[PDB]
Amino acid sequence: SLINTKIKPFKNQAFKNGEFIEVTEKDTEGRWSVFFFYPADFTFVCPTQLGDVADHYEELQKLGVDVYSVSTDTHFTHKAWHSSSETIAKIKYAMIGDPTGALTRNFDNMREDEGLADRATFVVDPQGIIQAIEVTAEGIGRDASDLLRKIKAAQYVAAHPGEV
Amino acid sequence: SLINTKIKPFKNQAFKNGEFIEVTEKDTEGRWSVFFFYPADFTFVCPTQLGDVADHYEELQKLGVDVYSVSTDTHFTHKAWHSSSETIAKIKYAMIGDPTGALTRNFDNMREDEGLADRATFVVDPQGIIQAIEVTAEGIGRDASDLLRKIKAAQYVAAHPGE
Amino acid sequence: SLINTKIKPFKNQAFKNGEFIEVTEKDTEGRWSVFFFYPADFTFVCPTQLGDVADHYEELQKLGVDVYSVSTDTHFTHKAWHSSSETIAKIKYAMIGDPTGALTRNFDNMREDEGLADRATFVVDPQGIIQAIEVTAEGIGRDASDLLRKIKAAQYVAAHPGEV
Amino acid sequence: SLINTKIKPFKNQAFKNGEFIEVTEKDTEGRWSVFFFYPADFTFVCPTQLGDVADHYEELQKLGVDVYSVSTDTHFTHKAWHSSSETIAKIKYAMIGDPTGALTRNFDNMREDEGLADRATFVVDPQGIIQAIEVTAEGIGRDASDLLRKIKAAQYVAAHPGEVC
Amino acid sequence: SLINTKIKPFKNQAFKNGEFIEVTEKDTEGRWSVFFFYPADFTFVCPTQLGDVADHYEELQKLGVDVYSVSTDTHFTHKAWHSSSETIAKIKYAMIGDPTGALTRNFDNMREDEGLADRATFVVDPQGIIQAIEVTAEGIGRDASDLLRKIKAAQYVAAHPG
Ligand SMILES: [Cl-]
Ligand SMILES: [Cl-]
Ligand SMILES: [Cl-]
Ligand SMILES: [Cl-]
Ligand SMILES: [Cl-]
Ligand SMILES: [K+]
Ligand SMILES: [K+]
Ligand SMILES: [K+]
Ligand code: NA
Repeated sequence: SLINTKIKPFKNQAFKNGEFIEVTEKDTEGRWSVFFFYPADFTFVCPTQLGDVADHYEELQKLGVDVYSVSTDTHFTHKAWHSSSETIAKIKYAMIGDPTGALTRNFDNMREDEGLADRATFVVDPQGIIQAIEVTAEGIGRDASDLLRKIKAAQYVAAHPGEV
Repeated sequence: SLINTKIKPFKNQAFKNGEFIEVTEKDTEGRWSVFFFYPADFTFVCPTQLGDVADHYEELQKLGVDVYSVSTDTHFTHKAWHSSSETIAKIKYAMIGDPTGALTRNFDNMREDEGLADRATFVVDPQGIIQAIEVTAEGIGRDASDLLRKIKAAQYVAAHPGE
Repeated sequence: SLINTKIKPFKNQAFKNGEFIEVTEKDTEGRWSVFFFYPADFTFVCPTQLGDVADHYEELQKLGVDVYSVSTDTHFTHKAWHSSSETIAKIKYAMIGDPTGALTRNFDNMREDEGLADRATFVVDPQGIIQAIEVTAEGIGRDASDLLRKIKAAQYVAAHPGEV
Repeated sequence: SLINTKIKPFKNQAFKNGEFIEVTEKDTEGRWSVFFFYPADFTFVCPTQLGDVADHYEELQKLGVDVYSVSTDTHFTHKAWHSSSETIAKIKYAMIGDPTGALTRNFDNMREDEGLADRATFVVDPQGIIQAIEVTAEGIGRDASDLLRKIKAAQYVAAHPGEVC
Repeated sequence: SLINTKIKPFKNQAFKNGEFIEVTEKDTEGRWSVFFFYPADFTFVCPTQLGDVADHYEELQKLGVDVYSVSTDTHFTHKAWHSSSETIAKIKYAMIGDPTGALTRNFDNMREDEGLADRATFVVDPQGIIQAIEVTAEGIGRDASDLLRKIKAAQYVAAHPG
């Protein structure tokens, strides 16, 4: 896996709370980040995983954690999904579009025969180092509460080296 | 250009008139086909170009011509766009999703730095041979009635070799 | 296709209005240009296509658009054709000869088995960028009216970034 | 990642309930499997993690799930750790030795500059397909109850595909 | 040079006395052939050399010699040049069009940076063997009577070894 490696440079458009923005690796420097990949917009399972992160987003932000969801759809499509779905409408974090697949390939997370990212979550520290990875097949679900736990533990170890 | 070359094999998912189907090169064999590429769903310009073609679709179907629109979006996204845009809702031809880019690259039509297809139309005859190509940059616009003229001309020449 | 790519340097002889001239990419810099390729002089279909563009040439010039017709014949052959055909005699734009096939290959438009150019039209903006392309098989025909519409729309969006 | 790929063949010695045994991919066929990698025996953090899985092992076995822990130590070393640590002593699942690192590298899970496996857990279905992956850095810890939840969810979607809530 | 080598196969359209024909290597087999290359139709200098050859054409025909002029112009252009120029109009042999340059390149006679053949004449015997080569720069002429000299000689040595 990519554990304990540094994230690679990237530049992507995103939809975030009603506007289009550009995100690059420079935006992650000095911050905690979650990169939350999923296969496709306008599908039936993904929203509740994304929705579960949205439910925890206020707490994450208090911990100084930025959240970026990523699929190979465009930011135009994310904006439409956000208007049309009430689960997605509660997302206030950045929804990155990755239609070249470059961000997804940076995280070695592309299904090449489908052109879609796998269901993978990466926790990245202020120095750009991947501290946790979770990947699941369809239907197995990613629990945002267990994600919060890992982030708090990763922040703890960073602040107090030499104990778990 | 790809003019007078044979189209390449492909297999894609599509949204067509309320259902999801698979489209391959074998469905084009023995028919006239239009492959109408565009950059992205849920943008502002593309729909009236696609809608133009939809207006002419009954006539095209009378001439034995199938229409396939293509972008690197998914068929899921095409279905959503079709339910949200009054213009896209008119479309009764297949909307192919090409998220791997393979179909777009077959037609040498990928903007690689963007992962989107360029605005290109290809007219393909029942033997798979590309008989007309049109490509435009943003803002310039494709005229569906010029497309029909070219299709009719292509069919005439097919039916009156040497003239 | 070559859409949104920059034209390549070239140097060719041309017949224009009784004179032999040299055309290079420098003549296209800062101008709109139409490169109108065709297979062969002294054939029977091509004159109509070329004559139709000639009919629009006054207006194209008014709009700051130069026209170059191109085949793999020589500029000598173009001069003769201009004397013999009254449709070709209408032509006041440059008729480029491309016997090395180099200009035709710059535009990826050679039928290599015949040594003749395919029936292709390229619109090139003042920065040398290809903004529109049309290629047709024998007998289908290019409509100069649609060409004129396309040039006007390309000029419009150059002048009004974002809009139509 | 390796998600949705088939596990590669392997053959390794292991210590399990007072015996040395051989384990290969054939032993995993037709069963749910958990491959629990950790860096090194006779260290201080690892055993609480192995112990947590040990606590949940009876429940895992009633779900038809086999557990294999893996480090690049030998099976001899596992046997000795099992005699010396009261925490490791409660392990009843197989402790696989991977001194060549081949089982670790099959799962793309080697820290090459240390020759130790990273802290990764893989859930493998009865067809050999990897259905869940978790990897953590030191100190972050792996929650065996969250593992059990994922295993039940994977069993559920296997039994009832395309079902949607 | 290509002397004493066998010509390569080719397939070209030509204009010959009011009509269009295909010429291939097969049409030279069993016959003597002259391939007369020139740079371009509808220029000033070339017609006299082609004319010079035209004058001697019935004589050649009675020696068993087929004539083929070649430029990288098309046969459409050759037809047109025929109507336009009195000189060219008196040609009765085949004017081959070589727009792909392949026939020219078979005889290694392409000026690559112009896409035009050089001024070269090749004599080919019934077995396809090149027996005489002449190449001249612009302005220096190619005199047809010297070509008849060379051909008659070439035929002598063929029927009378040594
Ligand atoms: Cl990974
Ligand atoms: Cl093309
Ligand atoms: Cl092109
Ligand atoms: Cl992995
Ligand atoms: Cl030679
Ligand atoms: K895409
Ligand atoms: K030529
Ligand atoms: K070791
Ligand atoms: Na994959």
